[PDB]
Amino acid sequence: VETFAFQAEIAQLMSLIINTFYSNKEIFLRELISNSSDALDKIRYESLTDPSKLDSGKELHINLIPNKQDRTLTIVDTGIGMTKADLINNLGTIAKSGTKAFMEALQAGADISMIGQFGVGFYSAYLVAEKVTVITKHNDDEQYAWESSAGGSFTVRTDTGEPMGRGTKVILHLKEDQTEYLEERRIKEIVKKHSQFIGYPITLFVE
Ligand SMILES: Cc1nnc(Cl)c2ccccc12
Repeated sequence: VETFAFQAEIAQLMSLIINTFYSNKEIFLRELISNSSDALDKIRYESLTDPSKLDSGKELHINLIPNKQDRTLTIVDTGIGMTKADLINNLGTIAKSGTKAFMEALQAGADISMIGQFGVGFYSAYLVAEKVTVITKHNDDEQYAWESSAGGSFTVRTDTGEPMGRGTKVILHLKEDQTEYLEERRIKEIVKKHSQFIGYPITLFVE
């Protein structure tokens, strides 16, 4: 298990997300689904020139999995996945410019729901989750588990668990007062409202 520090701007963005009073928390789901959709667009496009890129899985879909016992809501996709370099450096590096712009916009009237317009919507997961675990597998790399309870640090380890073939699972360990996002009717309401026109089948699992 390796422990890394988030870059200062990213740590600041996560603190803001965690500390700002903002009741419209549901937007986190639209943001994660949109991220899944972009990851699925990526593998689908690369597979046009290299069909073997789908040898790790032909299905392209998004599954939403609530688990009341564990208090988690998991967003699963069979998209392109993330390499170790993406997890420890590249994604955070790219999010720096969007972070600065977003934070500037916030001081100038914008609100949290616009986070996705700045390409840093993944961090909105912290509106609802006290901890986020990400299991991911990219064709060119091993399966990894990234995890963070914010606080300026995250971990990365090679994952020994059930192999996923290819894709990403975002496991949201929900805050005590955010369990409504485990309810079937609440999830459906949010997906219908914000994610109506996504081009991959989204399956809402039940318990
Ligand atoms: C920026 C970003 N987007 N999506 C996912 Cl699943 C991430 C996981 C770890 C770190 C950054 C992420």
